[PDB]
Amino acid sequence: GQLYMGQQGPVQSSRTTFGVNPDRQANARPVYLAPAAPMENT
Amino acid sequence: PVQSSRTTFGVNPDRQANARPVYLAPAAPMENTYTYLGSIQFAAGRHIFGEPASNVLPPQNIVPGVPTKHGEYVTTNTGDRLMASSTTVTRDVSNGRTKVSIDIPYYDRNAVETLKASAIPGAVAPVGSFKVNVEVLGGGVLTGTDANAQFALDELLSNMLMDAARIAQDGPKNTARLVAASHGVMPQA
Amino acid sequence: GGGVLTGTDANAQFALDELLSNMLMDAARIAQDGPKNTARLVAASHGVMPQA
Amino acid sequence: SSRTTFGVNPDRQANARPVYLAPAAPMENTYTYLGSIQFAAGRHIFGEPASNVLPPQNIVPGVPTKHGEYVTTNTGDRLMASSTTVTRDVSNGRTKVSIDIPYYDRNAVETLKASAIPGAVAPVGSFKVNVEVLGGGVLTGTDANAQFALDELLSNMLMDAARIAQDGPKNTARLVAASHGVMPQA
Amino acid sequence: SSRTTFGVNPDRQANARPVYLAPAAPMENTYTYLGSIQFAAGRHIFGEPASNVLPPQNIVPGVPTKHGEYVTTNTGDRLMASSTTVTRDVSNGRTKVSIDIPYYDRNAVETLKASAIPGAVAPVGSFKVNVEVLGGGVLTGTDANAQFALDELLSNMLMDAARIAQDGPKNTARLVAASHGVMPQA
Amino acid sequence: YTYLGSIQFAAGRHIFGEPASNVLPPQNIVPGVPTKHGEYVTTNTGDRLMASSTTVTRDVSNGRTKVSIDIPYYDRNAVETLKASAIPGAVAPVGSFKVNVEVL
Amino acid sequence: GGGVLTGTDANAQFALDELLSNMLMDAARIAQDGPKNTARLVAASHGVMPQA
Amino acid sequence: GQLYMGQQGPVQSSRTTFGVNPDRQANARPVYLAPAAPMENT
Repeated sequence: GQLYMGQQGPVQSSRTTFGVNPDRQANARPVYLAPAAPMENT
Repeated sequence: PVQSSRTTFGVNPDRQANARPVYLAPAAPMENTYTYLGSIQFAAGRHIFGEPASNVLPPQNIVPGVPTKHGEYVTTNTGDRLMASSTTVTRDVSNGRTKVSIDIPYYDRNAVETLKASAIPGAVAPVGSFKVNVEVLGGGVLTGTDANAQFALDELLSNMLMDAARIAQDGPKNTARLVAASHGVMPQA
Repeated sequence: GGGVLTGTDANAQFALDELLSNMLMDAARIAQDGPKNTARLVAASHGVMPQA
Repeated sequence: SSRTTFGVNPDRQANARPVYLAPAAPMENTYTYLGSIQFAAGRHIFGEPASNVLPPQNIVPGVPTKHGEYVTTNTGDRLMASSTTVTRDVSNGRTKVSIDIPYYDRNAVETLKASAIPGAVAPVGSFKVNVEVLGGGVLTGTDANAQFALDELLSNMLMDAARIAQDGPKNTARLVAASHGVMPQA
Repeated sequence: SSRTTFGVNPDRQANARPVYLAPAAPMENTYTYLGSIQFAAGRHIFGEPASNVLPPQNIVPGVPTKHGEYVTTNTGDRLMASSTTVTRDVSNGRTKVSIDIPYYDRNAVETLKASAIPGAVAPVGSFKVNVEVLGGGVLTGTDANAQFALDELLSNMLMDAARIAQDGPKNTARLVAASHGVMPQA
Repeated sequence: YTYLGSIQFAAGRHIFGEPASNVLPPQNIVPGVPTKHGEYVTTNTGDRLMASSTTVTRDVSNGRTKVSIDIPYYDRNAVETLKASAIPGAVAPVGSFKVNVEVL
Repeated sequence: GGGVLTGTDANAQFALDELLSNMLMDAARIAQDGPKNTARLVAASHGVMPQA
Repeated sequence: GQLYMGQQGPVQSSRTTFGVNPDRQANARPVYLAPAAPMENT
């Protein structure tokens, strides 16, 4: 890619996937279910 | 052939065409969500979020006075060792159905904080996003309905919107209600 | 609200809950935002944002 | 066709029985001990987990799976986030749990700390522990209640096997870098 | 040749460490439970061991071995003596303990008893449980004391793995004749 | 099963097995797991009988719930000839009786 | 109730009659078994037996 | 099949259909038909 100045000398900029953990947690979470639905506004 | 039927008085109605142009906001306010993000200091779990440019999102592709069936407001998110990333509010108005969607990205807090603590100059791209959709099916207005009446229908759908959002977020903040949802359980009560 | 990250603490999932609910509120406000003098929801054909 | 049998009847029951799958994996023993030694033994440095109990990664409630994983993230000073994994396989009456935890080079980590220089380090290797239960081959006569009894029988053999594996004085070498086994005299 | 290293040094310590070998194998948990159910579940009937602690069969004190076996004899009414075996393998930093106990056809056994006829019966099958510790790959810096610490770390992971394997209500199926795993809701 | 105890597990040349429990445990029903089909089963044993399972099946789907009960029976002539002759053979079931119940 | 065996006595067919009727009673009891606090028959989608 | 010990010596277990009469009686039995149907419970 593009070129910039690092302390070693002119150095090429680089884009890597190193060090990014995209692992996800399974959707296994019980959620609250309301005992009634309030439609007061409408 | 003699056939049986179930009768009520009336006639199948005459529906009005969906030819009514509607108002389009000149900017999208996101004050509630961004004040809360300031509250949690833009971090939760190993999701880290970006600071916006504005709490109110300007339009990106909406010329004024130009009819548009699809439009986007967008503001840029910046942060320490974060690659700038856009948060987006999308509005689709067509055929009597209006739909607003909000998409905000998040980054890997583990990567960001490892970079910060190690004083590494890398910038991190977003790992994912969270989205919220809202939809109003306002087609099929009856022919008799005039303009003033349609105003009333506007506010009626507005209040149904408010009720739907309240019913969605309803519940104690002590218990799980939205993210990583698997199934719903009504309390013993 | 799917796809939370692996290190998301059980406690932090509540914070994420509230974040999503605030996005909900903002979305409904953006949906109905506008003067009540002018058409905004039903029989919608297209959007027209005003010049001034 | 119905047949009278003389002698042993070896008819086995088909391995078609759903089994309970824990909603999370507790790793309390190992992580409390890791806290005990301050996450460092010799040149091995370990990361701090996000939780002592690991949530499911690819398991959904109510959906049968034959392979499932619980996972958390170890973070650390001058360390790159590395996941700790607990894998469970259930198939054909054989159920197997494996645990994998990674480690890092303490010399690199403390050399960076002491040099005050921007580097960070990735894992160097891992330690793994497997546990396996061969529960296939249940005979025809066995009903559900009896199968529960067999469940507990196997779990007790599991406990015996783990104790026999870790058995021995802590004065003396017993697991890592093992070459061969030797029994003492008297 | 001596070299200065930048970054991670992955040199591993050769797996050339003798490990303690128990003079006998305690199987107390499984045999007490077998006494609890009177050595019979469903159509599976088990034999009574000679001892709860199994003596070595092919292990001699002071002689290094990479494979060793403890064994006792199950005897029973109308049953042919059948050995119960506990096998331990130590090689290349990997140590593995396996337990094998045989069972018999209860229908044949009780049909003989009830018929008062001379027959006796041999085993029909067995149940097996394996436990495995992959302790190879110790880094260069690790000294003996640190290796003891790693010994205990692995043993704690062993305990965690056995608990995660047997985890669950005894109301419900969890090991034998397993088809797949299912997680409950809420 | 109380009635089977009444007739002493025999009628005609049908002979039945004694159950393990009057109440049948579940065989393939994990708790908290939605199941559209499930089975309770207990084992039947008897003198010179090959152990055989009696089964209660429940199917819940699309608003229709259906319970079926299946109990097996053996050839009393074979069983009693073996008993009287002191032969150690065990007999497999010759047939079964079934009762279905259904709610739409 | 088909397929009775050949040596089934005329008298024993009555005993079989009563056996089947008792299976009937057990089947209906298993069909409606459950607390009346909770849903059990109509609009049924699936079964969920409780943990405790 | 499997092997066991009989008084003759070690003997192979065997499973045979010998001595099992599965003949069935025809469904030719008139049954009682109630003169009315009581729906009292419902």
